Amino acid sequence: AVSKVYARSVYDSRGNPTVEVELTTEKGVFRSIVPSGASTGVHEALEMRDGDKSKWMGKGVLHAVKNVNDVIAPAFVKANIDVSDQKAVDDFLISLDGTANKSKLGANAILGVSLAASRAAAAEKNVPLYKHLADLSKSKTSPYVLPVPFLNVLNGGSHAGGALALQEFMIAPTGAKTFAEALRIGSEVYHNLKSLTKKRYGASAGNVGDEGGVAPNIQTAEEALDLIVDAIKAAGHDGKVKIGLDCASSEFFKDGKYDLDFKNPNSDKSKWLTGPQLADLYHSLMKRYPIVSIEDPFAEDDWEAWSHFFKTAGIQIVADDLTVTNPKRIATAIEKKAADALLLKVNQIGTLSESIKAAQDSFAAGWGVMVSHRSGETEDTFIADLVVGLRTGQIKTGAPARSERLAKLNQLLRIEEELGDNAVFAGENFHHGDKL
Amino acid sequence: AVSKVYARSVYDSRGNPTVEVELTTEKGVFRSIVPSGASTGVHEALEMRDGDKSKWMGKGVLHAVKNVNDVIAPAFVKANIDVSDQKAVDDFLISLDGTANKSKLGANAILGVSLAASRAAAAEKNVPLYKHLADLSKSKTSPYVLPVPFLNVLNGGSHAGGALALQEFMIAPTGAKTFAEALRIGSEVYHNLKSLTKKRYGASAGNVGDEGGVAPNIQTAEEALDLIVDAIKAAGHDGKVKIGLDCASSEFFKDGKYDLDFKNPNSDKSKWLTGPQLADLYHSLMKRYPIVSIEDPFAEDDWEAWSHFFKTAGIQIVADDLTVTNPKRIATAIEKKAADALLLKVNQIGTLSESIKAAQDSFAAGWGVMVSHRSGETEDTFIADLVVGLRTGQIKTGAPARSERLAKLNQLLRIEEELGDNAVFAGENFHHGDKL
Ligand SMILES: [F-]
Ligand SMILES: [F-]
Ligand SMILES: [Mg+2]
Ligand SMILES: [Mg+2]
Repeated sequence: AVSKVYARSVYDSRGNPTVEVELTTEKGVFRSIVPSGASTGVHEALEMRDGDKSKWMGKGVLHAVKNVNDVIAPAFVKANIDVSDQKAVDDFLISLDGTANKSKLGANAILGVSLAASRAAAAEKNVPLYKHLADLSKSKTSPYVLPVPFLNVLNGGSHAGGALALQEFMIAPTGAKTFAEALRIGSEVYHNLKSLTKKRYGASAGNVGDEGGVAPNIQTAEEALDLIVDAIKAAGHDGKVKIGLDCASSEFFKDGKYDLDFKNPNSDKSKWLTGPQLADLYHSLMKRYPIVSIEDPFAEDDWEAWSHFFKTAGIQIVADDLTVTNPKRIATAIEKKAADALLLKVNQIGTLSESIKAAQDSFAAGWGVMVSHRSGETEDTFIADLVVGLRTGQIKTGAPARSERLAKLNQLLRIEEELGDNAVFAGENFHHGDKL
Repeated sequence: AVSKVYARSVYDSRGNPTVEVELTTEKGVFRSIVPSGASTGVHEALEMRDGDKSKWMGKGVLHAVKNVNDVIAPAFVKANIDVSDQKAVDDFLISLDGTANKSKLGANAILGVSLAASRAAAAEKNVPLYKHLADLSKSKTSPYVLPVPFLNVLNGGSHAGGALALQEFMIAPTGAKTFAEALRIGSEVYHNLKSLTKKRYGASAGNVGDEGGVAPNIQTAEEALDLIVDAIKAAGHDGKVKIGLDCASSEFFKDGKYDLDFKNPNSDKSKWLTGPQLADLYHSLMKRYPIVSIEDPFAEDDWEAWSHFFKTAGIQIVADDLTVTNPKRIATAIEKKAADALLLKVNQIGTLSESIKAAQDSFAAGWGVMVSHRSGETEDTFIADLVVGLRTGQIKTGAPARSERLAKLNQLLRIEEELGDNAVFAGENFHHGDKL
């Protein structure tokens, strides 16, 4: 029995405030802190800021805290809802809000009672969260699939100050044979990288980005892709490590052309490329590099470039800004075949239930699902248990640097070690981990 | 009753492995992850690496894990030691090691059973850790003193790739009237800073350092001090925020002269300054800036420059590398009056007990005590409770960025909120917080 829903403000990996919700049942205090991304696409549920320029650069969340303390809080103690009933929690919460983009109470306000309540059911069925999440989503359990961590080693978009356009160059130790091994390879590739970067580029090029990546002032893709290769060789893990891209293309989408130097700035549109020309750029890149995943190649609504691109892909296409963890918009991408992967962001939709629902819909259509963090993360380790919970096999939780990142990976070590023989690493089957 | 001491390897804020110890009593599993610094002075207890170039760049800690699992582990279940008995735990642990710099079992191996056992006593006396720590150290309790967080906003030493020599430029919101307020000011000064830096210096100068600080390629001190001022004005908190320095002078200590460009490199010794000349440098700096704390002005053994400097100080002098959290060496600094502040690093000495002892000895001599983190931190939030526990009033836990930092600050918000009227912020009495 839920006795007291409370919320307080706390800090996120980037120093901005966010919402922490403490749920108290007869079994203890369950907590959950809320992520915050900042690159984001249009169709994402709404995170409500204070807008008060005089406090926390007006990014405060004083209100959203209030939505929880004086509004949601009381309704709930009293609604005497059964926390095992994720759907019933979410549902009360959606209705409370009565809006479609959680703009009434603000998604930051809700996500939080959601997650928190999932931990309180866990404590109650007396099982680890991963198992809870396993139940909620009706996912196999024999083995659990520890995922290939897609580690963002060099950052170049909203994520870091530098001239680099594509936003994320991720390494994937899919060749590894256990989670602890993959994590060991990546750290290695990672460390090698810090060095080739501080060498070719300058002591300063070794400074990180928002997701703990290196932020060399590279310009073109090739230059950074070549940089990852070199450290992949340096490290001695050649063939065991694959690359992944996050073009975050919504961002240099203009006048119907994509600007690779959305910062030149006397950028020659004589250069701005059309959908089909970027289509060739990427093929060029794809044949020359151990590239297996490409996230948001085209902008959040350029459906034509996706479907076209997608048909001759031969690799995993991930929808971030195109589908914003919305069944609504997923439906469109399936129908239109804009892709085959769903980057899942809990805070993009606001409730546990709608997200689990985002994943089912994706799985029934043959898509894979990479569970993600945000540029602005907290010490909360929930994605760790949800990635295992959903049995997808791919998680984007950043570089092996900056602890709002490691807290997730360190959590994954603990699950693996815990499960024993009852867990298998997706490995080369990252893509179809669910039903593996 | 202690039933099973286990250890596993996990990752630190910088991606290197470290030791995680799980202690299990009849009340649950207590955990603790071990910090790791990397700048460090000579006289620090020993952190034992694997030395195996082929795994984790040979920074693995496969052994140290083994010291705990097959050696310390068994002795302990059986020694049936009363975890309320910190001293008895530590003591068994020291003796097990039989060495003076914990070089036999490695300090990373021990710290860990120590901390972990302190959390298991807490769970057992049925009180929050801060209160436990309060007991262990016989410290007042009516009010508790939340400390002024010394936030490292611009980094320039081992901590970050750039030309800057002094290692840390810290802001201190000592004017604030509560912990949550100080934390709010600093975030503000901080954010303002990210901007003046990306402006004057370049998108790249906005990338952080090891402690989440900004790493502009500044050269001189003045330039960076002026940069903090500007954001202090920008932010609108003028007079409410003080500056703190970490010269980390052991590092550019050479031929008996200090090299401000320990990277020039055709550095003119015609420039290398003697103890008394740096003495003037700092006065220059001190009269021109809201400087209240200076950590390691002189190298770890240049006792003469400390005592000399110290006499005309008029401000707080902090011993990091000079005293390496060692009563032994503190004794020397008191006698010799090399200072009046003790940067306390639990991992520098290896046991909870010797650290608490480091603090008493410091307090009895009139010194203050700033509790510190390390360049390589974890999601563990123990320093948070020890800073409150010892009632010192000053903590160095990094910038409001990168969650291995925020996990401590976010923890401090929770204590304040928790204690109610039973807590007071050291404020302007940072220095003598203990007996306030
Ligand atoms: F993303
Ligand atoms: F330090
Ligand atoms: Mg993305
Ligand atoms: Mg220091």
